Amino acid sequence: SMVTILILTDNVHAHALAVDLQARHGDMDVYQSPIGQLPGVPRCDVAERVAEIVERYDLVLSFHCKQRFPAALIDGVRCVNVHPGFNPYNRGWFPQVFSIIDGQKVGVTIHEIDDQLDHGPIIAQRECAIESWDSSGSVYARLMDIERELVLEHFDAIRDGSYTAKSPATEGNLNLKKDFEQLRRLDLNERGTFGHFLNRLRALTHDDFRNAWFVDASGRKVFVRVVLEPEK
Amino acid sequence: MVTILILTDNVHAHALAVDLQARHGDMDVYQSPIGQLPGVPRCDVAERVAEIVERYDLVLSFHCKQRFPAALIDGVRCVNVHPGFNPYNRGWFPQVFSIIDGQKVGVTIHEIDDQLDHGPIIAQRECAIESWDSSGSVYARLMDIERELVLEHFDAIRDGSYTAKSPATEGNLNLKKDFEQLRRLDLNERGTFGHFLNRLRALTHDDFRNAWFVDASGRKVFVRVVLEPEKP
Ligand SMILES: O=c1ccn([C@@H]2O[C@H](COP(=O)(O)OP(=O)(O)O)[C@@H](O)[C@H]2O)c(=O)[nH]1
Ligand SMILES: O=c1ccn([C@@H]2O[C@H](COP(=O)(O)OP(=O)(O)O)[C@@H](O)[C@H]2O)c(=O)[nH]1
Ligand SMILES: [Cl-]
Repeated sequence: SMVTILILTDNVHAHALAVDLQARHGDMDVYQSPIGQLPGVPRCDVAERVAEIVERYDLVLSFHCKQRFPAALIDGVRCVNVHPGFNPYNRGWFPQVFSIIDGQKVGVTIHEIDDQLDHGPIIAQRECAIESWDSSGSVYARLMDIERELVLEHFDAIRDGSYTAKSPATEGNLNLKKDFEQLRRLDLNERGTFGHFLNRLRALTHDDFRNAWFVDASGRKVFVRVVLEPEK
Repeated sequence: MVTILILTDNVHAHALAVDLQARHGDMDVYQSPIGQLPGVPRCDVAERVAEIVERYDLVLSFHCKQRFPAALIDGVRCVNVHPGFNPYNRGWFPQVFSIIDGQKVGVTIHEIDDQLDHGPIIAQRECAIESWDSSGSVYARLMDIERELVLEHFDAIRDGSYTAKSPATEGNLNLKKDFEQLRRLDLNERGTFGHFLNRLRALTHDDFRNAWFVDASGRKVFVRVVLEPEKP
């Protein structure tokens, strides 16, 4: 416990996991970002507190981070992120949405932070299979389980720094919030295969979220989501 | 005064028949030899023609899918209630086919001749198909329309005092095989998004596992869609 850890996440599941990690480890603080929406969780404005953070902490561990860390922070203290995609494929926003569409792997990756988003030396990663009946929702739920097991399994090694991280072979691709937003509008005139349309719908089905929509002939907006059930 | 035989295998029509029995009273309610209503007696119409003609003044069927023997038609006045808008998508599950082809759907009360859902129309009422409708949601409305249309015209149907008009054209007829064919989704089929979306909503009826495909690993997967219009 000579290792003093700062945990940063705006994600509700990662936060719950951070709380368990706290019970287990002890010398550990949990914050969210200035724009995070977790109720009752204090906020570190990382961009301003670089000095405090470096002096005060031995390791900064973030979950699902979307902003880049300032170079000075990356230098002054060991920074690690947990991303719920399989780097370097579909880095950035909502990896399993884009993976359902393009067929690239999804999973959870624990990695050292550099100046680019979801980039740089990989500590560990597990792939998550995408079944033909999976929606974004069902995959995401599995990813959160994988994340919990992966992080818990490797916590000691992350804490102690007893790993050798390996950079991915290639740069992969990056998706941003705009990219998800563009997927949401369904163009009723677009041509494609049924499989293509079906993937589109399931990639945009996540429990109750009203993601996919079209505007009908009379100007009414209609929300679409899909239900896929494999036989017993 | 007028003794009615009601024939239906449909659960909603049966309930409606039970109410009509409470009103008119000189009326028996049966199902067919292959119907599945719990505890409802069965007329094997094909073999009881002489008895039916003798015993009854009107045979009123709901959602009939088998053709009446010519002997019965000539021997007693036969009227059918069909949950389609004759002559369009006569036969099986009209709104399923109507959602896909854009023809009108509704409820038609008509005289029975030698062909299925054919012969002089007594009364009919159209049901609008909204862009967010599924087969399930249309069908619920069809069952309400059927109730209202039948209660409105009951005395006249009972009386025999209506005018009836033959439809101008033959229309089209859909059979169980046709519905069965629709169910199989071909993931390589090309079309517009709107087309595919109509196909899925057409095959969505509450919990029915209608639409299906077989994935690469040989696993059968059922598909339904959930459409929700914004608050008007
Ligand atoms: O408007 C949204 C926001 C999120 N999600 C889904 O919910 C998951 C959780 O995203 P969240 O914003 O909770 O945080 P992240 O997973 O990016 O940390 C995402 O992967 C999306 O699949 C969605 O369907 N619509
Ligand atoms: O295997 C089935 C059977 C019925 N239905 C739906 O349920 C409605 C009523 O079916 P029913 O068997 O009661 O036939 P009906 O008496 O209306 O001809 C149909 O129009 C279909 O929309 C379905 O989707 N799949
Ligand atoms: Cl490795």
